[PDB]
Amino acid sequence: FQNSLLAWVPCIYLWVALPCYLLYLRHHCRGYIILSHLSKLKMVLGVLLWCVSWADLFYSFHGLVHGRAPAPVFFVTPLVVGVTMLLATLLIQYERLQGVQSSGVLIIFWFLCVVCAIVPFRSKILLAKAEGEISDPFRFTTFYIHFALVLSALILACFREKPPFFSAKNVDPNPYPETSAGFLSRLFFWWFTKMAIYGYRHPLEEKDLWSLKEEDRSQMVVQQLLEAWRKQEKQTAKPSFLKALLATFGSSFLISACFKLIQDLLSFINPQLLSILIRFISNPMAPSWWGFLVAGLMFLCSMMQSLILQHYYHYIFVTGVKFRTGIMGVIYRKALVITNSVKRASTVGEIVNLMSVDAQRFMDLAPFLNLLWSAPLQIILAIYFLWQNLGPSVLAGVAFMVLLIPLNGAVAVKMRAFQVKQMKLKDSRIKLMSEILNGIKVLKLYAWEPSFLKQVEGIRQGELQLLRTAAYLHTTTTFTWMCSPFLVTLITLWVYVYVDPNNVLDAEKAFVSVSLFNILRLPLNMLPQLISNLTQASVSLKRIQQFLSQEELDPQSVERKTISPGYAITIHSGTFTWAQDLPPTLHSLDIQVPKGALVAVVGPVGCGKSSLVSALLGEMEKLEGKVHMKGSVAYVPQQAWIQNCTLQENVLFGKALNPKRYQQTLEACALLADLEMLPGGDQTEIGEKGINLSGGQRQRVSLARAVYSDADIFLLDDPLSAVDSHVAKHIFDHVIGPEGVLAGKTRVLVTHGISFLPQTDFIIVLADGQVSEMGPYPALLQRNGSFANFLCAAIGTVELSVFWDYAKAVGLCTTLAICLLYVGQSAAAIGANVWLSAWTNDAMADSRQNNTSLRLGVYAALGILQGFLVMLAAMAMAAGGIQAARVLHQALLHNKIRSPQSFFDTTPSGRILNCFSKDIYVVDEVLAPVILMLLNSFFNAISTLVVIMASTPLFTVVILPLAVLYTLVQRFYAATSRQLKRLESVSRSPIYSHFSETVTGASVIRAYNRSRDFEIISDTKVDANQRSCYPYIISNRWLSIGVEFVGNCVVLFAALFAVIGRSSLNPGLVGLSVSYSLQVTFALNWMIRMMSDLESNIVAVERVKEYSKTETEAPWVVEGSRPPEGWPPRGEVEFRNYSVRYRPGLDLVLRDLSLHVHGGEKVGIVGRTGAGKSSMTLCLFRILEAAKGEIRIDGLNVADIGLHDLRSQLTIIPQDPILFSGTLRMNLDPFGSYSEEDIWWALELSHLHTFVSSQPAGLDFQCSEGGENLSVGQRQLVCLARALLRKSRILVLDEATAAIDLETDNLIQATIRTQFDTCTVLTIAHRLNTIMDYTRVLVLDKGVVAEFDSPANLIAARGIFYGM
Ligand SMILES: C[C@]12CC[C@H](OS(=O)(=O)O)CC1=CC[C@@H]1[C@@H]2CC[C@]2(C)C(=O)CC[C@@H]12
Ligand SMILES: C[C@]12CC[C@H](OS(=O)(=O)O)CC1=CC[C@@H]1[C@@H]2CC[C@]2(C)C(=O)CC[C@@H]12
Repeated sequence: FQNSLLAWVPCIYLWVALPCYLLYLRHHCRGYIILSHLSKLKMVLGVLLWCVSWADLFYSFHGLVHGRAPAPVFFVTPLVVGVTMLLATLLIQYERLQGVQSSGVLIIFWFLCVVCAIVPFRSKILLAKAEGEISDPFRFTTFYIHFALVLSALILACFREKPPFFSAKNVDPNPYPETSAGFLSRLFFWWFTKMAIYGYRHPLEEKDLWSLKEEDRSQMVVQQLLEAWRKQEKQTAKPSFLKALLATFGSSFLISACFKLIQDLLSFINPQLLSILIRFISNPMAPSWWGFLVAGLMFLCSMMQSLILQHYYHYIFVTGVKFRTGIMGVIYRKALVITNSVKRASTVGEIVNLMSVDAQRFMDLAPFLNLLWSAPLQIILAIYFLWQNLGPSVLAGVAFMVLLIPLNGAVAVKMRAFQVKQMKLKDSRIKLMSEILNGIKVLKLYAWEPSFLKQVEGIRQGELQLLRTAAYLHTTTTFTWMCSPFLVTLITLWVYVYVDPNNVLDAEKAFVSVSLFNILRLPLNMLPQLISNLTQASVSLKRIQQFLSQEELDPQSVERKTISPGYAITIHSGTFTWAQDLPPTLHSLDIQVPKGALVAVVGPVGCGKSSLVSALLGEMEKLEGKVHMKGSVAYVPQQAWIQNCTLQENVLFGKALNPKRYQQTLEACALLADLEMLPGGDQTEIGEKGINLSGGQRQRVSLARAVYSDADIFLLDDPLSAVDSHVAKHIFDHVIGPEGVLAGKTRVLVTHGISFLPQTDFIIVLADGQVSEMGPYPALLQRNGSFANFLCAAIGTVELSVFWDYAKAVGLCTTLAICLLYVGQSAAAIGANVWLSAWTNDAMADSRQNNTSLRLGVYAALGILQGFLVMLAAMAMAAGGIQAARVLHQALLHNKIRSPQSFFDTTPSGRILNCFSKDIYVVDEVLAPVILMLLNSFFNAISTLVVIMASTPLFTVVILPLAVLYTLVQRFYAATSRQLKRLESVSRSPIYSHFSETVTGASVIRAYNRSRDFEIISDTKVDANQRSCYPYIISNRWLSIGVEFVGNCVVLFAALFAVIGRSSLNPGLVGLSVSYSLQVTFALNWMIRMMSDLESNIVAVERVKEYSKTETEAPWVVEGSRPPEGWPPRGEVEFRNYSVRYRPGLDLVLRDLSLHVHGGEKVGIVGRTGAGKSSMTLCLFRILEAAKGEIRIDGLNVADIGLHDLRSQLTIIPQDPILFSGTLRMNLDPFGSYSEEDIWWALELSHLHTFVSSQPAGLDFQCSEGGENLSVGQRQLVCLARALLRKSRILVLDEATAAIDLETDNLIQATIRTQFDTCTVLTIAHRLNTIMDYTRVLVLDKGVVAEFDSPANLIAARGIFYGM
C-alpha cells in the first residue's frame, strides 16, 4: 500500500500537465513530422503497455471469486496507470502531428514512471531470491513486463526526430477539418459540428463538401495498389490479387485492429465494476465514497469503452472506402487496355457488374472483417467470466445462443431462395405492365382493359401468396433481438438451479451474468452476416482475378518512330486474327500508302474490309509482319461511339475549343440542321444520359469529332453507311474529298460504296484477306475483272399524415392489434425482469430455498408470454404489410388505367413504370420489415427506460434533459446526414456511367492516345463520390458520439442513484438498474438506426398514394343510365354544334361540328394536311371530353353513357393496330364472348386460316411482344379479325391506308366491302381509294365541316377530294 500509491505519481503528473501542454502544443503552428519507424513504434510500446496494464488490473478483480472484494487502492491504480497509457500513446500521436520532436513533457512522464518503479524494483528482487521463489508470479510478471515496457519507451523517447519540413500554404477551399484540429476536438469528432450546423440551416450541394485530403484522392490510393499488384508477379528471380490487396491495405488494418482490441478488452470492465458496486452496496461498513468512486469510474470507463469504438468505425469505414476505390481504379485501368476478343467472349453488361456489385461488397465486408478474430476473443473471454460467475451451467445458455447461428442462417438460405429464385413472378408481372402501358390506346378504345386488370390482379395475388411465407420467415429476425435474451437467461438459470440445489442465486451472480450476456451477444448475431459476406466475397475476389489476369494488346503491334520516305502507312506482309487461335482473317497483306493520299477499300460483304482498319490501330494480333505509321490518327467505328456527356465534350474531345474552327467543322459535317432542332443548342445531353440519338446522327458527330481532331492519318470506316444519300455526297465533298478540308490529310477509307470511287486516289481490292489489285479507279476500270462484279415543405421530412395513410392501408383493426400487442409484450418483459429482481434479492434472506421452484416456473410463464406476445405480433405485422401492399397497389393500378390519354402523352412511359417497379417494391417488401424492426426497437427502449425508472424511483428527475439532448442530436443528424445521403446516392451512378462507356469505346479511346487522359476522368468521378461518402461516415460517428454521452450519463446516474439510496433498498434492485442501464446505449442507436431507415423509405408510400385521384374523368359504367339494349342496330350518327380540344387552354382542333349520317349508311371523312382529321376518331369514343357540343348517336347523348357499355357496342380498327403477348384466344376474345366456330370462321375470312391450322397451338400460339413473330401485314389481318368478331351495326375505321403496303390494302378493302354492306361505316385514311366509293363523304378542313355529300357531288364541287 506504500507503493501502490507511489505508482500514482506519474499518472497525476501527466494528467495535471495535460491542460497546460495542449495550450503550448498549439503554439507550434504546424510541423507535421513524417511518420517514421520510430514514432510508428513509440506508440506500439504504449498500447502493449496498456494491454499489460490490463492483467495488472484483472488480476485484482480476481479477488471477487474467493470472496475478497478488492479495496479501491488495489484496483484503481492499475485502472488509472492504464488509462494514462491510452493517453501517452495519444500525446505521442498528437505531438508528432504537431511540430514538437523532443517531447519534453512525455519524456519526463516516462522518466517518473521508471523512477517510481525503482523502489518496488529495489524491493521485489531482494524479497524473492532470499526467501525462495515466485511469490505471487502474476503481480511479479505484470510488474516486470511493465518495467521493461516503460524503460524501452523512455529510451525510445530519448531519441530525436526529423525537422518539421512542414509545407507552404496548401489550398484555398474548405479543407478536410481533421487536419488542424485540437486534441480534445478530434477525439470527440467535434470538428464535424460545423457541417452539423450548416446541414440544418441550409441544404447541402457539392460546392460545400470537405475538399478531400491529399493522402486518399483515388489517384494516390490506386497507385498504392497498382505498385503492389505489379511487384506481385511471377518473380522467378500465378500472381494473386489477395497478396497485393493485403500488402497495400495492411498498414490501415493492423492500426484499426488495435482499436478493436483495446475496445473489447475495455468492455469487460463494466460488468466487474457492477459486481463491485453490488457487493459494496450491501456492506454497511463500507464508506459512502467506495460506491461513488465506482459509479464515477464506471462512467469514466464507459465513456472510454465507447470512444475507442466510435473512433474505430472511423478507421475501418475509411478503409472500406479505400477498398471500394482501389478495386474500381485498378479494374478501370485494366478495362481500358485488354483485348477486343476478351470483350467479345464476355459481356459488356457484365464488366460493369465488376462495380456497383462484385467489387463494392468489399466496402460492405470491411466492418465485418475484424470480427474474424474479435468473435473468438469476445467469447473465449466472456465465457470465462460467466463460468467464473454461474458455473458450468453458463455453457448451456451460450450453447443455445451459438445454436441460434445456423437456425438464423437456415432462414437466410430458405429466404434468398424463396424471394429471388421465385421473384420471376415479379419479372413477368412487370413485363405485362410494360406491355399494357405502351399501346394503352387500342387497349382503351375497346373495353379490353378490365380483362388485363383481372390478369395482372391474378398474377399479383400469385406473387403475394408467395410473399406471405416470404415475410413470416423474416419474423425470425425479430426473435433474435427481442425474444432471445430472455430465453438464454432463462435456460442459464434453469440449468443453474437444477444441477445442484445447494447454490443460491444472488444479485451479483444473476445480474452480472445477464449484463455480460449482453456484451457477448452483439458480436454473435452479426457473425452470420460475416459468413454471408465473406462467402460471397470469396467469389468476387476470384472474378477480379479472372478479369485482371487477361492478356493486354500491345506487343508493339505498330511502331511509330520510322517510316519509308514520303509515306504515312505501310504494312509488310502482315497477318491478323480476331482471336489468338482462330484462323487468320488476313494473309500476308501489303500496302504502301503515300502521304496525304486517300485510299478506298472494296470487296463483297464478307471479304475482310472492316478487319483492315481494326488491324492498323493495333487491335488485331499480328502473327507476322511489321505495321508502321507516323503521326496521330482518327478512328470512326462502324458502330459509332457516343460519349455519355454533352455535345461540346463529345466533339471537342479533350482539345482547345476554338469557335471559328468548331463552327466550320459542324457546318461542313452538315449537323447545324440537328442543332436548330436540338432543344438546348450544342450543349444537349447525349447517350443514355440524354436524348437517344438515332443511327444517322451518331456517325455525323463521330466524323465531326474525327475531323476537328485534325490528326495526321484519318482511318475512316464507312461513316456514310447510315445517312441520307444527298447529304452524304456533301459529307464526302466538303470533308473527305480533295475539294474538302482534308486534302493534305492521309485518309484511309473502307466502305461498300461505289460512286465515291472515281474521286479517290488509290484503291485496294480485298479478297479472303488477301490483296489482289491496287491503283486508281480510272486505271483499275481497265481491268473489269471481279471488281466489275462488285458493282452489280417540398424538401424536408415527410408529413405525419402519410403515416396514418399507411395504417389505413393495413386495416386499422390491425394497427391497434399490433401497437396494443407490443405494449402488452413490453409490460410482460418488465414484469419478467422485476420478478427476477424480486427473486434474486429474496434468495439472500429466505433460509428456505424450497420456494425457488415456484419463481423459476412463473418466470418462464412470464417471459415465454413475452415471446408468444411478440411473434404473434410480428406475424400480424408482416401479414399486414403484404396486405398494406395489396390494396395500396390496387389503388394505384386501378387509377393509372383510368387516366386520360394526355397523361400518357405528356409522360414518356418511364415515370409510370418507375412505380410498379421500385416505389411499389419499397412498400412491398422493404417498408414492412423496417417498420417492424423500428417498432421492436422503440419498445425495447421503452422497456429498458421504464425498468431503470422503476428500480431506482428518483431517477426520473434527469429523464427529461437526457431526452431533450438526445432528440436534439437526433434531429441534427436527421438533417445533415439526410442531406449527405441524398447527395452521395445521386453522385455515385456517374461512375458506372463513365464506365460501361470506356468498355464499349476502348477501341476509340485508344488511337486518340487519350487513354491516360480518359482515366483521370474516372479518378475525378470517383473522387466526387468519395468527397461525399467520407463526411457521411464522420456524421454518423458524430451522431453516435452524441447518442453515446446520453447513454453513459445515464449509466453514471443509475449507479449513482443506486448508491445514494443504499440504506433504502436491497441489492436485487441496483443490479437490475445498472445491468439494464448498460444497454441503454444499444437500444438507443437501434432506435435511431431504424428511425432513419424508415424516414428514407416511407417517402415511397407518399408517392404511391399521390399517384391517385389524377382526374380520371371517365366512368366505365353508370348506375342505371345504360342505353336500351340492342342499341347499335339503329346506327344513326348526328351532331349538334360540336367542338373539342386536347388539353385545357389549347387551340381548338374541332369547331361547330353539325353532321349527320343515317341508319345503316356508309360514310367517310377526308381532311387536308393539317386539318386534324385523326382526332375525330377519338371524339367518337369520348377519349377527349366534349368541350362544346353533344355527339348524339341514335338519338341518345353519349356523354351520359358508361364507356364500358358505350365503347363495347362500337367497332374500331386503330391506326397502329398492335398485338399483345400471349395466345390467340386472348388476342381476340379476352372476355370469351363469342363462339369458337365464328371465331374460326372470322379467322378463316381473316386470310389467316392457313396460318392458324398449320400450328397445333393455333388459338394457343404464344405471340411475342406485339406479335413480332408475325409480320406486319399478318398483324393487320389479325386485327381485321378482331373487328370481325364483334359484328355490330356501327363500324369506324382509323387509317386504313396509314403505312401498309398496297397488297394488304387491297385485301382489307375487299374484306370491308364483302361483309360490312349493311352495317354503318366510318372511315379515315391517307388514300381516297376506299373513300371515293362511299355513298356520302364529309370533307374536314381546319376543324370545320366544308363538304358533306356524295363523292359525285364532291366531284361537281371540285374540292380537295376531287382536286387530285
Ligand atoms: C457497427 C456495425 C458497423 C456499421 C453499422 O453501424 S452504424 O452505427 O455505423 O450504422 C452496422 C454495424 C453494426 C454492428 C457492428 C458493425 C461492424 C462490426 C462490429 C463493430 C463488431 O464487431 C461488433 C458490432 C459490429
Ligand atoms: C439494427 C441492426 C441492423 C438491422 C438488423 O435488423 S434487419 O431486420 O435489418 O436484419 C438488426 C441489427 C443488428 C445490430 C445493430 C444493427 C444497427 C446498428 C446497431 C444498433 C449498433 O450500432 C449496435 C447493434 C447494431
